[PDB]
Amino acid sequence: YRLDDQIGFILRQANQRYAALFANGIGNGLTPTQWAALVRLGETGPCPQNQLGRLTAMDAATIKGVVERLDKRGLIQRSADPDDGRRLLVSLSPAGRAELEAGLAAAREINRQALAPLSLQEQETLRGLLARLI
Amino acid sequence: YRLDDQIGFILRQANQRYAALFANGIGNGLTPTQWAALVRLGETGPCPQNQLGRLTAMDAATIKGVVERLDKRGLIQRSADPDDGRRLLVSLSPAGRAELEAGLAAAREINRQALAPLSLQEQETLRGLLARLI
Repeated sequence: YRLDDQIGFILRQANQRYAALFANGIGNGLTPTQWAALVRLGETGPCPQNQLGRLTAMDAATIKGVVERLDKRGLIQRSADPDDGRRLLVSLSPAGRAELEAGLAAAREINRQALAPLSLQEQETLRGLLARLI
Repeated sequence: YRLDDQIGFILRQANQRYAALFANGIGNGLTPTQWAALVRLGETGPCPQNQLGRLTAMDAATIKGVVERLDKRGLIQRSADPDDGRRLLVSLSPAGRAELEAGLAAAREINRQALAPLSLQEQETLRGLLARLI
């Protein structure tokens, strides 16, 4: 039992390295999860907050605060669920849409650097193996 | 640009799953990093707190944090660095050494469950591929 063979320690370190490349590379001052929620709201259009959470592996409490921090920046809009007036839908602002487009190149670059230690073949193997551990 | 393809999203989810298996499986109420620090002090013996951090990918404030919580549970002992009396060394308690032993089985089991979706050869491939993304 050595620590450096434990897959949890390894996962954390890969996670920490990614966090470092992302903070260095993204250019818009957003966190990884802030970006994930922004990206996802661009895919979905108007979406319940907790559902947005469940599509980005985020808690109600976690997504709550990501969306609020995204709000403080003017990047989201809220509006009544048309099928349930007790309910809110979260959507990308025009500025939040422009932020997404302005961030694509850098997010692509952060992702390419994360995988850089690996050949394009190896990247595919890793993504497949790691997808099964999600 | 689909989110589910981004290695950052994938890493976070693999990490959250590991966290869930670990909380379910450890049996002694320690976090992954608390456990990592504990395991590492078993390997190193008396060791400076900041060096302990640099051996477990934890910065000064982070390593400070888990050592204090480890101390609250009676699992560590502090003593003066014999080559530098300004300095402290951190070491396992008898109780902390017992905790490590009592925890080995479950940490092994958490680790095997984490990797369970993969064949024993696929694990080796993944461990190798991931090592290089650390």
